[PDB]
Amino acid sequence: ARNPKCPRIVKSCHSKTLDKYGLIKYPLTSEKAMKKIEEINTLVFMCDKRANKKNIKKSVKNLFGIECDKVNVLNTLNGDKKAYVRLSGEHDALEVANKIG
RNA sequence: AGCACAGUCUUAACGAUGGAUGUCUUGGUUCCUACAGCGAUGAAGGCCGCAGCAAAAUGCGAUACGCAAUGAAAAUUGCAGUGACUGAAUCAUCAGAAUGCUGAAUGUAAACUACACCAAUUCCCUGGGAAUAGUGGUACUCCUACAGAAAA
Ligand SMILES: [Mg+2]
Ligand SMILES: [Mg+2]
Ligand SMILES: [Mg+2]
Ligand SMILES: [Mg+2]
Ligand SMILES: [Mg+2]
Ligand SMILES: [Mg+2]
Ligand SMILES: [Mg+2]
Ligand SMILES: [Mg+2]
Ligand SMILES: [Mg+2]
Repeated sequence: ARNPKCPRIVKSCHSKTLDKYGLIKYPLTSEKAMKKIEEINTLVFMCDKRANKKNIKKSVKNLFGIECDKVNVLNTLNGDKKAYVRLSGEHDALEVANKIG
């Protein structure tokens, strides 16, 4: 195995990878997204292209205290991802929507 | 209220169409003078992004029409905003910090954001306390050391 006298390259700056901010941008408030809130218990978010399904689940949980059981994804033509997030039964989508806007 | 035949051709006066002429020039062209390469510490070129409202060109790189520092030094604007009674609003300089995916492109591939193996990795206080599937390495040829094994 390698036993260098010293590493070739050493970084010392703050991390450059995407964290929870920059991985979720903002909720989408179109007239199709407002309908999902009441009769489907679903919220819609716009996300960075490089996000996974698991990434979005974790980031939404850490940002808004949201428990979810299903995420669906689609890449749009403006360079963004759209996420349809089903909220678990204990959560009511209306109160979560009111808590943030 | 009345009087000129119509067409065709000629000449004056006033207009239409068109963009010559004259004047202008932050642009070309030639000559003279000085200096001179960049790259595995990742170049030239290509793609993708960045502004409160933002298409092109110009400028920048997840700190993204700009940060820090140094010299000047009150304004900058379409609206909204931001600034002193001078590290602040703006201009210049530019040495610190930062610098996406690629490309000789170098783990294996490529009208794929496809697939491997090895080491888990990165922070904060001063041995604790946290976070994260995230980070780095692995082409070919060659030189100097070294390591053991093999033949003789
Ligand atoms: Mg699909
Ligand atoms: Mg006649
Ligand atoms: Mg040379
Ligand atoms: Mg590029
Ligand atoms: Mg000072
Ligand atoms: Mg100053
Ligand atoms: Mg490769
Ligand atoms: Mg194929
Ligand atoms: Mg060869």
